Amino acid sequence: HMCDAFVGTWKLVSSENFDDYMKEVGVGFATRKVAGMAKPNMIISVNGDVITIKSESTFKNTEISFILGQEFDEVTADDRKVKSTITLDGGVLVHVQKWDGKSTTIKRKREDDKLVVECVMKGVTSTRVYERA
Ligand SMILES: CC1=CC(=O)NS(=O)(=O)N1Cc1ccc(Cl)c(Cl)c1
Repeated sequence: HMCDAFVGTWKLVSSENFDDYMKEVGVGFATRKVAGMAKPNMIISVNGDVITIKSESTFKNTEISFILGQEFDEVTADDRKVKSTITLDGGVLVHVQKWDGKSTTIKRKREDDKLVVECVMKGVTSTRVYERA
């Protein structure tokens, strides 16, 4: 029951500062433009200890499955090869990606009827708000 309130299909309804976040991460111009246009659906499911998060968009479909606290290798939508660990901290899913001596953190939180995604790279934060599909 660890992630019950996250489970479901979620659609992006607003974004702030995502271009800047992508710049800070090192994403190039053409990928930023196409990726920034996307309105993904985020599909979260749980089977036993295994959490699966899919992102489906016109840019790039991704899928990760993981156990909390157990590092895994992830190829991101922008084609970074990262080492990821996802933990629950006070009811927030905290997803850390490490690559090339860099780190970024994506937090997913349930707030009211929304799922709020906060993406941080150094001093740059992007906030993306999803609603149930
Ligand atoms: C971080 C993030 C938040 C989200 O809510 N949806 S998303 O856009 O698929 N995404 C992954 C991502 C997509 C594209 C790029 Cl270019 C980068 Cl760096 C990351």
